[PDB]
Amino acid sequence: GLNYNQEDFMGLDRFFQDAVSHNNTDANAASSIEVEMYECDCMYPTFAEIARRSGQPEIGAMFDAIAKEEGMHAQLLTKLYSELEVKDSAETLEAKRLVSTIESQIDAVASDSRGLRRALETALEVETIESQKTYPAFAKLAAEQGNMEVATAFEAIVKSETKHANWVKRALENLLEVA
Ligand SMILES: [Fe+3]
Ligand SMILES: [Fe+3]
Repeated sequence: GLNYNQEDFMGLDRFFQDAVSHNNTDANAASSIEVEMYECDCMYPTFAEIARRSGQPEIGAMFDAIAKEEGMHAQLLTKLYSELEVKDSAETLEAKRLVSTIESQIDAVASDSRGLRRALETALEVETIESQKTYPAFAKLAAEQGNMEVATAFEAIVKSETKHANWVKRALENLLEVA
C-alpha cells in the first residue's frame, strides 16, 4: 500500500472543528456557541475568499450565506443562556491560527483547484458531523434533562445544518462538472 494516510492539501481539513460533549446542556450550548461563531467569523469567510479568488463568486456567496446562518445558530443558544461566558478552547485558537496562515497564502491556495475542492469537502465534513451526530446528541440530552426549549433549539439547528450539507453537496457537484 501507500504506507500512510496523506493529510489533505494545505491542511484544509483541520478547519473542521467539532463541539465538545458534556453531561450538562449549558456546557454543550457553550461549546456549540464557540464553534458556530468560529464558523461564522472565521471558517466560512475564509472559504468564501478561497472561492472568490478561485473565480467562483457564486460559491463564495453561498459560503457567506452559510456563515450568517452559523451566527444565527449561536445567537439562538445565547438567547437561551444569556449569561454564558464563552471562550475559545486550545483547539479553536489553533484553528484560528491555521486560518491566518491560509489567508497569508490565499493566492496559492486558490490558484490550485484543490483549494476550493478541499474547502467544500471540509464544509461537507462538518455539516455532516454536526447534522448527523453532534447536534442530535445535544438535542437528545437536553430533552432527557427536561430542557424543552433548548432541545427544540438544537432540533432547529440540526435542520439548518442538514440544509447546509445539501447546499454544499450541490455546490461540489457543480464545481466539479466542466461544460
Ligand atoms: Fe455549524
Ligand atoms: Fe452549517
